[PDB]
Amino acid sequence: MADTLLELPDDFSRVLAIVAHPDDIEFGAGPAVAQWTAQGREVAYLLVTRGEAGISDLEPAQCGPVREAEQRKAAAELGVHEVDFLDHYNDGTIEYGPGLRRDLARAVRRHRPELIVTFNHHDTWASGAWNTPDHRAVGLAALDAVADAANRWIFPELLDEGLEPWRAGKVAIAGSPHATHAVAVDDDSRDRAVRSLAAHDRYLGSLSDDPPQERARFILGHLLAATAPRFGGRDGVAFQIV
Amino acid sequence: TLLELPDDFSRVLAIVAHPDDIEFGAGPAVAQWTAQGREVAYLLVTRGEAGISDLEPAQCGPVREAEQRKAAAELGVHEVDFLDHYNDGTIEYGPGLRRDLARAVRRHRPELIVTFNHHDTWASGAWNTPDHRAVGLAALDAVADAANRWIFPELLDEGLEPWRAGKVAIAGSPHATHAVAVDDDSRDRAVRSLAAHDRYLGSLSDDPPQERARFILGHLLAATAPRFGGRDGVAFQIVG
Amino acid sequence: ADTLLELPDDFSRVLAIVAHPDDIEFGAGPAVAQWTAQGREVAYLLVTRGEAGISDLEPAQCGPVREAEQRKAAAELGVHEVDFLDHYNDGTIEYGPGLRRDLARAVRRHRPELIVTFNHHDTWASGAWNTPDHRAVGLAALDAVADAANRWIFPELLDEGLEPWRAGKVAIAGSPHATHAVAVDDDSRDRAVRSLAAHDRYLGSLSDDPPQERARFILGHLLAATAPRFGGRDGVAFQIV
Ligand SMILES: [K+]
Ligand SMILES: [K+]
Ligand SMILES: [K+]
Repeated sequence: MADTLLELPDDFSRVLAIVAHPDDIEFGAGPAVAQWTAQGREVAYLLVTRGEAGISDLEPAQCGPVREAEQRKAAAELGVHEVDFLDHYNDGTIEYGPGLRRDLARAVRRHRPELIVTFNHHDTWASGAWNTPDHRAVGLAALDAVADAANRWIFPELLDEGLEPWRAGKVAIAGSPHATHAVAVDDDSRDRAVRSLAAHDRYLGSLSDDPPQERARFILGHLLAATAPRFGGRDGVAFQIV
Repeated sequence: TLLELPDDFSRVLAIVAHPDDIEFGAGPAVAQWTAQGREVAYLLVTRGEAGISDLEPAQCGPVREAEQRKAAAELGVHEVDFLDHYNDGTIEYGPGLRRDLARAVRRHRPELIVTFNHHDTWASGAWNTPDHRAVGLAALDAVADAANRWIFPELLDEGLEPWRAGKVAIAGSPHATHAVAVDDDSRDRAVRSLAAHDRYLGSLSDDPPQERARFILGHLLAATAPRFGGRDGVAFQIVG
Repeated sequence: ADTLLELPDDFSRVLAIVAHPDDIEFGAGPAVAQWTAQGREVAYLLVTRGEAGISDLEPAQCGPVREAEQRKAAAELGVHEVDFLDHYNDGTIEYGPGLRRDLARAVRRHRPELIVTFNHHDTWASGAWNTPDHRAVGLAALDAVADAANRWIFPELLDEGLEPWRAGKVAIAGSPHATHAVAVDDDSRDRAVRSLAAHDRYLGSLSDDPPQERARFILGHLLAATAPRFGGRDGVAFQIV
């Protein structure tokens, strides 16, 4: 991790966040998303799964629909209107490969993002705990999909689908232990992100008996505060840029 | 500077790709743990049946299974299980391997999992094998899988309740963080354990296997000493 | 950054294993020209024909063009043996036992003392995100050193008449973590420029500068990146394993 984080250059108006599961975006980047949509930038979400194995007391057939509805409400709190879920992937056993790359390249060509946001694909989390193979798989495939989306002859079936090549400008990896850049966040954007994250009610409920609002405030409080020392005292969300 | 591993575990499961991985990377620690009354079991993905140049794998596998079981017995390890249907040299990382590992984790309920180095390079700097990369990665992944009720739901159908192992210790890691001090009786048991891989070590040189074993482990223990307050020991990278 | 060590002169046979045409020329062309000038035997093995690499040519047109370019480029350097694998697809090369086996088969065929690969790390030397083709091929080539040396991994190779072979060393071109270099003289640089420029349609697709100019700039930049960490000598950097 860099000792001085640079400001993320702000030359983009369309953002596509690609993540494995509901909650990845809120934990990793929600306040930045809030800041971006407050400034009039368009943000869409692509989720590979519904996070249907992520609540110990809800079986997957119950949990998926619940978390989908929670993600859609969280999105609406930030003024994100386009939220799409892939089909046919299973929370916890997402496999990296050409199939996933192609499904993500499809989404990149559909949305024509200037910035793509992913979630930490490294072997370890920001904290140093071991990361999951779902995060590793989706982040890797997303990074790889950038060049795939831009190349006419890779996944030629996409052309038949009516989707012409598109080259995204950069990828920003949220929650990386090798963050290089940061996004400064104001108090209103923070408040909004707290509401967004708090909307994952049953999910947070599975991990704490505290009010959803309170856990969310604490969580995003930590995220932002622990950027400041590397960013000249400013609360912000750190990203690794590629 | 390596920290002494904490002593808050009574059951250990070691998960490795092949026979000899444990005896080369972790044997002296295992000996010390079982001497203290801790229960250790081994799970091996393959029988290392491609690892002896003058025995064909059909003959080799059974020879090395027997060598591994004897090595284990020298350290007081009685539970030794081998998976079926993986091939020495071409183990593939994926959910299938993760599931087999999570099964064993749920069966054994280990508080400590021991793995063998999954990094790109050996402790020495040399290029590591895809078997080791695959099994170590899958075992690290399997901790969360074993703990989650909904991942591999077929495990519940088998009567295997979710279980959360507390820590993973990676042996032979070039990024070690902890170590286990080893007394002389434990060093002796570990030498006998490695030497039980008689045909394996006999294929790599003409020295007697126990002499070779004494050399190899003497080196392993001494390499830890400069970073462990001069105590000889086995180094581990701790995950969790 | 450490000073780069001179690569030891202890080999006569080299096998370069890469994903695509141009990998060799971009990563290591001036070293190859230096080796062939010194009478070393160099062979190339290409997993694909880089048939998705030219944005106005569909793979069925681009495959044959790039193969001819790659043979022309090799000839500029006095590389005769250029092998292509079949049934991999440019852009979606999959890492695994099957690729390893194909590579081990080449290693046993050629008996190289030094294997040259292209950067398999997640990032290019520049920090830009590497491709899964490069990650896959480099990784499988590094793994194939042991596979080629082991009688029982891929037992079918024995039946094909390929006895085990242990290569000495792998040198990775274009690595962000280089350790050694090969000094390159003016003659070799000039030959490498001609070799890279032979990728005429490919380079013509990437920028609209004359390919000859473009080749000179790219390879000048390669040689100059190494010089300050190599006693001021122009060279090609490698990570040795
Ligand atoms: K997640
Ligand atoms: K092994
Ligand atoms: K390439």
